[PDB]
Amino acid sequence: LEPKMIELIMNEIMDHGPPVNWEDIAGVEFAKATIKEIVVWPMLRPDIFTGLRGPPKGILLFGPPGTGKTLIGKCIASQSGATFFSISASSLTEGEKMVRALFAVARCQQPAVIFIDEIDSLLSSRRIKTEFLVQLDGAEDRILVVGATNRPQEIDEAARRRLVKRLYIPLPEASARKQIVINLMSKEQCCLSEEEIEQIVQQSDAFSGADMTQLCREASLGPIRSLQTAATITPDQVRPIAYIDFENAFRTVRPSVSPKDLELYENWNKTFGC
Amino acid sequence: ERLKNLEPKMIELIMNEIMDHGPPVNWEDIAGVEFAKATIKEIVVWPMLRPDIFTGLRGPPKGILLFGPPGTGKTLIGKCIASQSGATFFSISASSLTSKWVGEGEKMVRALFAVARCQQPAVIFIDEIDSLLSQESSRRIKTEFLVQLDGSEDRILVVGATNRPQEIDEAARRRLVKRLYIPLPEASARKQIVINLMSKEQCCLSEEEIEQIVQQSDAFSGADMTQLCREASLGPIRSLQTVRPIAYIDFENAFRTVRPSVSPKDLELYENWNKTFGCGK
Ligand SMILES: Nc1ncnc2c1ncn2[C@@H]1O[C@H](COP(=O)(O)OP(=O)(O)O)[C@@H](O)[C@H]1O
Ligand SMILES: Nc1ncnc2c1ncn2[C@@H]1O[C@H](COP(=O)(O)OP(=O)(O)O)[C@@H](O)[C@H]1O
Repeated sequence: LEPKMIELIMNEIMDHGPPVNWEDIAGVEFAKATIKEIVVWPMLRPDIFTGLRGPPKGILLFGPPGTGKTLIGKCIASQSGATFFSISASSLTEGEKMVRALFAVARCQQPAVIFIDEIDSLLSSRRIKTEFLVQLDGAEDRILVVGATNRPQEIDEAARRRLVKRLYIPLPEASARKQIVINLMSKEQCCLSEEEIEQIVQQSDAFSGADMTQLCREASLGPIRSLQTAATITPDQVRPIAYIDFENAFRTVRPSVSPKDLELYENWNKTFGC
Repeated sequence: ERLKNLEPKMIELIMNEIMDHGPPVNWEDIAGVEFAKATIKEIVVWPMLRPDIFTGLRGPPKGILLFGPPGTGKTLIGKCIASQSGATFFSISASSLTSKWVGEGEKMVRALFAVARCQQPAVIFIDEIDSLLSQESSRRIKTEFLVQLDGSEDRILVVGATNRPQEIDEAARRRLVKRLYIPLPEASARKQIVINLMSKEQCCLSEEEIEQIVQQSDAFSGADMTQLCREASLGPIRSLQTVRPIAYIDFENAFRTVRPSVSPKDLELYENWNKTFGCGK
């Protein structure tokens, strides 16, 4: 066990940031209900959820980017009283030692949630995948592996033997997009009407959760970015966020909003998903 | 493009693990530290937002130092600066810049700044920066960091954080002239943390029970206060035998978990350093 690798994992891979609550996650009502029931409760009380009825050792969250997979991973950790380790699969590419160290550290910090983003690149190098399967199969340890992917088609039958529950985390529905605007705007000075909120919701069809969050952030900076020179005005004097700030924000975010393959995800979800 | 001579993997490591992709942080998410918040809005955030107006020497500083004991909100502040300035946020511990291999630490520092340049405006947050700016590889990575910090189409802000501001070398100190003391939460800030965190839960605390929680958490950090609420939130399910709201007993039990990790800090050292070298409030 190299102390420099241990340091790297403790400093950069282990999460030390704010906790995440269920209410921070908009939509995905089914995923949240299922995770609470089959993952978090058994993680909190393995003395009652014995079995068989214990938590899975591995799950898969899948869907397009920015739908809340990492958020859900962090929430699993927070709500189960666990430590959270987050790493992208490519950062493992020494790789074998990194994987081993990652599980060793997690074992010392139990219960632990290990979140691996783009896990498809790990499960398809051969040597890294082998050591990872060694580690997950071995995992008595209170470790949950949460894999995330935008490419579930690259998660094969052998990988599905390890990631035994798989949940589709889709783009937010209208109700979820509304949820996000209201939640983020409640933290700001904002003067939107209910009609204007509905318009924002209608105009953000196909936006991800991350796009909705960047929309709101851009909208929040609109007032300051709209002041013309004449510096008298101090922060407390600036006007509230208004519909125009959102219309302007749409012009920033919409060009980064990707247009399509929900088919692939829905197909896979019907086949292998909860 | 400006990245064609860096190794693809070093780029992707910085892009994946060092660059933050997490939720935004708002000023209201940070309890207490009124002086630091007001100051930072004025001399950092507004200039970063309106560099058409805040030109030349009215621009933001190239670097600032946050100091105090662990868990007081330094990283939270760094991320809030980025959020509120419309900037990308990169966070790294100083030890993660170092390597056993000759020339590799310097390479990582150079890569970090090159990726930040591509993603500008950018905030680069460096934890335990005293280690980086200490007092041959240590000498060399320090020198390289200062080259990057010294080297203006650039819209990069370095935010260093330390529990040991006395150990930053004098020369390096001149690069971070703005130094803000981020202390342990005072009683009103502890209360605010409890209220904010319990507003997201099912909770039945009386006003008196809250005041009792605040009295009993003297000397707790913001992180301690957060761990306290987290442990209290899990009390109801942990009290079931083979769900009720959070109550005062869950906090009393939570105190027995958190308190063993809370120990007295050298607050005189921070206060004295803030008086002599810092912004003074
Ligand atoms: N369902 C959601 N509800 C609220 N916010 C979300 C949701 N999904 C994404 N976000 C916002 O976007 C950010 C990025 O989401 P993340 O969980 O990293 O997405 P993924 O891992 O699915 O790509 C989050 O930290 C959050 O601010
Ligand atoms: N001033 C504060 N207000 C609210 N929460 C805080 C504060 N300080 C710390 N916390 C909580 O503790 C966590 C860790 O704090 P962090 O900002 O990493 O501290 P530091 O960098 O000072 O060690 C934060 O993500 C937050 O949940």
